[PDB]
Amino acid sequence: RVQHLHDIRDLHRYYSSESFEYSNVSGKVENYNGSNVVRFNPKDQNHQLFLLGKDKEQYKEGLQGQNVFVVQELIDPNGRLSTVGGVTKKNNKTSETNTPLFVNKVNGEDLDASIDSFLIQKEEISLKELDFKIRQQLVNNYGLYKGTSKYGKIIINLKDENKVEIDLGDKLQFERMGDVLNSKDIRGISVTINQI
Amino acid sequence: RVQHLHDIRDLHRYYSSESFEYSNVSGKVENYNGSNVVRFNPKDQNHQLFLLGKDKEQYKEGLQGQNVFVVQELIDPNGRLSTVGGVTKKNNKTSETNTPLFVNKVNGEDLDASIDSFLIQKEEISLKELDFKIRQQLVNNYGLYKGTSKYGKIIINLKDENKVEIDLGDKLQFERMGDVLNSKDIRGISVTINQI
Repeated sequence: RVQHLHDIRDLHRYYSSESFEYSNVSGKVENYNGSNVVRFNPKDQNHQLFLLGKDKEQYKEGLQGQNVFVVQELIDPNGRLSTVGGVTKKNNKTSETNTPLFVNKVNGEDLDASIDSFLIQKEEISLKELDFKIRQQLVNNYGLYKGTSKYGKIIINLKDENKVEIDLGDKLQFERMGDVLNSKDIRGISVTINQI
Repeated sequence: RVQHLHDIRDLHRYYSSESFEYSNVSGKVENYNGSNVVRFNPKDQNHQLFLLGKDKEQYKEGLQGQNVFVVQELIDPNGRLSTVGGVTKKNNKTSETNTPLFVNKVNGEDLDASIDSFLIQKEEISLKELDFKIRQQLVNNYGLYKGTSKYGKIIINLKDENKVEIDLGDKLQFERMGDVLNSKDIRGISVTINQI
């Protein structure tokens, strides 16, 4: 599994790929080359979930019915779908939350700036899901990872106390995907895409 | 009075100049070169208020004790301070409203993006006052109108229905100063300075 997706077409592929959600998942912590994993099967496919970030310590005893946001890294030689983090807690509570999204496309001297909205539907959300769904919104609605759009940052205002900065030029660091944010605490998101 | 400040040091002068607020001001609408004005004196200085935007219709019957945000356009030979718009409602209730302020500073390939807040203290606020205090905040803490910082935009999300876009490259258009915003409906502000 590759951390660093260089090439604009690889980024587009990854952040365009379909993602999934699954509720009430359980699994003991097996290992896999030091990397903690958890094997489960929602229906018709074995998954193995890598716990690398804050989630590694957090779920040292395994998963007892949590929510899991799944993005496909690869299919290993046994047919297991490898995904990393995305583990929110054991009963995210359907909460309609529209948080302001600003997208600013800087092309040389031209600044194209628009207002928008980001839809969260749960009490808390993994940084993996924010990162993925935001970028998927940007790729789909704003031409991210097409043409000269690739570099830039996603800044998130968390309760006016912390800035969560995400670099657009590469895939989100794997060890950050364990992070979990309170949905109601997200005051807003401002994206800026620095066109080459 | 001059609409267009082209040089960076004029823009710095204007948006660094001290502003003033006055409550309970009344005054009949007079005439001055085809412009509708209202003359008043809070204490020691005659003022000459210009109603050029939406506020020209709104206050056709003069001011009956409204609030007025004052920025000094100039002192004419008679000692009268000329100011433009900035008129909000009477009994503008005091009310804290911190609204997310994002500032992103693009310098070629570098993006310097930070989270901030913007302080409003009323149910209503003129665009003149948003524009002014936002820019004064950018002047004071983000080096606006000093280095190469001049161009770029302010983006205000208004109830998710309208984007109010302001160009940092010039002084705000005089006709927009009469505009009024509902403080609680401002979802956030995203500034992007394009260091060029």
